[PDB]
Amino acid sequence: LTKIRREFPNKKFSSTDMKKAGKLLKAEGPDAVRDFLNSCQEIIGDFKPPVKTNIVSISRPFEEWPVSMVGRAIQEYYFSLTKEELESVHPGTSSEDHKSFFNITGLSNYNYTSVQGLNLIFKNAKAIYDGTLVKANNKNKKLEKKFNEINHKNGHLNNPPGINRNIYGYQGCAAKVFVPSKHKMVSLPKEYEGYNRDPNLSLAGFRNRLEIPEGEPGHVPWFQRMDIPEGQIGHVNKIQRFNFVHGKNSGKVKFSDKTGRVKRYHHSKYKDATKPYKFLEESKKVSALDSILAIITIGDDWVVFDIRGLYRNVFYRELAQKGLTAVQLLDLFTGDPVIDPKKGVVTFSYKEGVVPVFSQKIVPRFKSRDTLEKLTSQGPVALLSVDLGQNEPVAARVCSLKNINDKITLDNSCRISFLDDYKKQIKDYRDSLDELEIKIRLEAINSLETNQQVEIRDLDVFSADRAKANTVDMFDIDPNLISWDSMSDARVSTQISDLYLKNGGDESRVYFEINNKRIKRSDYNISQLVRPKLSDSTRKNLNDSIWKLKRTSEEYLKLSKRKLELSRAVVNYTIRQSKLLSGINDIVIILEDLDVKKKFNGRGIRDIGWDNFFSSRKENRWFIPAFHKAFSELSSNRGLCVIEVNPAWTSATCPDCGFCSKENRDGINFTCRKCGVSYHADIDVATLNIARVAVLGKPMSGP
DNA sequence: GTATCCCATTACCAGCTGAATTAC
DNA sequence: GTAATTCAG
RNA sequence: AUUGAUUGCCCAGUACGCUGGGACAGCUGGUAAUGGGAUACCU
Ligand code: NI
Ligand SMILES: [Zn+2]
Repeated sequence: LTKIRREFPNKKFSSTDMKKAGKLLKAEGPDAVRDFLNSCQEIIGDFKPPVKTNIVSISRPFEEWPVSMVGRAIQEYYFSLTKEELESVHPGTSSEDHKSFFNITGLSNYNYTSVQGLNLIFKNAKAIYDGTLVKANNKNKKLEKKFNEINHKNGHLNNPPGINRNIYGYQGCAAKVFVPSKHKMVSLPKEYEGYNRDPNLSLAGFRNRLEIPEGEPGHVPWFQRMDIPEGQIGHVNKIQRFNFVHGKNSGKVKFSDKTGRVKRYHHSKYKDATKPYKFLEESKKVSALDSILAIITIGDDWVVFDIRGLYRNVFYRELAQKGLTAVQLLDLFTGDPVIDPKKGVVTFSYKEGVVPVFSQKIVPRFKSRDTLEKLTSQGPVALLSVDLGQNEPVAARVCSLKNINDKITLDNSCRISFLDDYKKQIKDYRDSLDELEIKIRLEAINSLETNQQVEIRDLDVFSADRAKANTVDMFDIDPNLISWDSMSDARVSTQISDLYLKNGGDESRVYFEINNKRIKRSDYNISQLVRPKLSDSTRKNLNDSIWKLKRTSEEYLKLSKRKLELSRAVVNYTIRQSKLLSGINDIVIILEDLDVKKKFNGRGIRDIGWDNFFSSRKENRWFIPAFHKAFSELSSNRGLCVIEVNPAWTSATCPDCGFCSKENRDGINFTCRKCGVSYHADIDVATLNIARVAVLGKPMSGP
């Protein structure tokens, strides 16, 4: 069938058509398959984003489901076998094959005979088992090839995979809109009483938030509606306006220009504990009755879940026609959702042709010149060069590349400057990490007994003074001689060590012996040597309390997410600005190929001074890996063209002169040694050189 | 400067994420 | 009327 | 029927009644790495 497909290069075929093409080819013949492929409609995309839904109620715990018990059993049996044994035991797709499988194997199904369901289990388990062999083979083949070039110039799985607890739905258990009339055995919690929703009616029930009365859930407070005109719905009284205190920085409602998501129930906004939500029960009941419920029935077990997750996601991607119904909403997604028992969610995937995105891979460095040649052949293309750095989190420059042979110049191109808001967000993220650590430690300290508490609190406040006293004692020196407020640990400083070297100080006391060579004790090393230590029992208690609090803390996940949305927001803003500056919307993103696995994660930062040696180091990890992944994943998640070029000798070569030297870079300032022209090291030189490398076919020469 | 625990995160790479028709 | 067959790069 | 698109998740404000934004390719598994904090070595 592949040869027949190869004669349609311009037309893209969906997976359904290819699977349907095989049936036609085996049924009628090549004339039929060509005729069918001629009549196939062109697909607008092939990416299938997932949507997550909240599970409402379940008949049994997911561990007790027949599908879960058989799935875990089959997975364990497969992962306990060898390659030769698995090939002979893996069954076919027929019903008789499954029964034969359970007969030859001592393993027994738990009254689960669904052919489609067991077909998914066997197919997925073998794929996971074969994944380890593929993973090892590619690693070995790459390692052997890499070592060969440098030199010239099994049984039971060693690392068996874990059990995949996800339940994969099939056509037999396809999601249907829940009606209590047709599901008598299905129960529901108390808030889900009197549930009623006709599947075929439109879900387009839209209402204005400004009409809610002042004593009802969702009401927009008066002080947030002071800019609404008199003739509009949300206008506030003139007498009541005099009670508005200014400067409170409370939000202002967007009564006319608001676009995007509409929030209906706000019980989840009040996730604090100082004051519980006033309408918690009322909003819970109302949201329960306004839920859109779908049901998956596997055997005698059922899952009821919200498909409001589908609805919001569909309106986000602008994929719904007028008057969409629950049945149509479920038709927008494939009828094979995945159930996650641990997270308590049911995941839906879009159908292939719904989302107009063609996922693409990263263009390699040697294909940079070829890729732009095709892009410039079919109209123009906008170059987007992004440089990742520490002082500048990302520097972006947009180039309108009408012809591949055109010259790229700072006057020709435009620079996309990093916003101050994103710098503030990065600083706030780091501060939130530091405050989370401080709060966790403080709560753990407060969890201890009074004697341990007072001991720990006493140690922290006078930790620096006692250490300084120990230094001035063991090292006889004037405390005023050493500048304690300029002492540092990141840079090797020996202010105390050098002073002790005078007056015939002992070499052994000031120097530390190491296997490689003798190393002089740094000032931070001196402070840590004489730093007072807690008692063993108190230290153990504090460590146990800290670990217990951290294990159950839910803030680390929130911070990791917050970083993810921060990086993605920066990337989205950069893409939007690239579209805005150069009117053409065919953006190609040029990245520098970075090994973000290591050597790009920043260290912690410590404030200058001796007193800061005894406090926890502040978080200062760089955002380079986050921005690299967020930019690189644009190709797979959104279909954009992303190119990774060789980063060597970028920002070190003069944009005007070919001279290359390491001395050209002085940090955030670029000055060439041959010519006096000066530019910004990252914003101007780096982006321009990256764009030139992308347009050209070879990495730049150095030194 | 090195070494061992503890907590958190990640990077890389290996999977996975139907349905029309027929059978009965 | 739910469940088994049958396609794929 | 709405200016706006009903659940969920993240951030900042709040009079705690909400507003203004943000992400929307996700999951499972294994390995490795990094960051932070203690402790051990040494005069
Ligand atoms: Ni750079
Ligand atoms: Zn020059």
